[PDB]
Amino acid sequence: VGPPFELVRDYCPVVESHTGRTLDLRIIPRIDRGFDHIDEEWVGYKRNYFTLVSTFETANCDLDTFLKSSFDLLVEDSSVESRLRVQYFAIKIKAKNDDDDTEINLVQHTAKGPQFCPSVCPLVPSPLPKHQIIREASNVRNITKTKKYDSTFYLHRNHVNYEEYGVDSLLFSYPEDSIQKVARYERVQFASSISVNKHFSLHVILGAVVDPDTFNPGIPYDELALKNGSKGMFVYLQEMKTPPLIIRG
Repeated sequence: VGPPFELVRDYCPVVESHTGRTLDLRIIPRIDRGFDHIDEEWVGYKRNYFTLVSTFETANCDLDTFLKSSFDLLVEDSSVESRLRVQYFAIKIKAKNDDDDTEINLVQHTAKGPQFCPSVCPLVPSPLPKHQIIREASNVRNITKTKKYDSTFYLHRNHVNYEEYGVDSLLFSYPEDSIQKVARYERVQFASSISVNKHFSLHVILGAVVDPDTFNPGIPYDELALKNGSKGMFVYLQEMKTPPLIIRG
């Protein structure tokens, strides 16, 4: 189903703040629409949308554990081993011009009115729904208000007994109550380039959002807007990509 992904790099190690154990992190991507497999190669078309869905899993940790515990980012520059408290995990989407080896812009639509840059999606570990389910959901509005899909795509913090958690539980750090279990980017396309068959590449990045008002370290990270409207950090953790995609007219 769609172009395959491969691991690019594992960046910053994440450790359960209490035990010091590394958290096993695994990005589970999948393009559910947009490319054709033409003789040992994947083909896309500039004037065609594509769907990229993804989730991540924690090999050595179940959901409940993930929500009750705390996690730190091991920041070991040269000598001192500091620690950045993770506020929440999230996935970001990106494209790349494989010929130039530089980054390309991605854009999304809805019908085709307003155009916007894809967003950073907060997530919670989870199995990636099969291609069918994804497609179905692509036609279900207000998934949250649906017994059928809700549980599969979201987690409602406001539905859990707060008494069974701790003041520093990861759960209370997430942006909002409605937390996605699967990032869903549909009607996505490569941004209109300046008047140039190119070779593009799609990437999925897993990051830890840290709020600097709790301690900058020199490590791979993107500037992010915190709900509290201030400078936040999206620190890479893992990254996967697709083989060079052939896009034509």
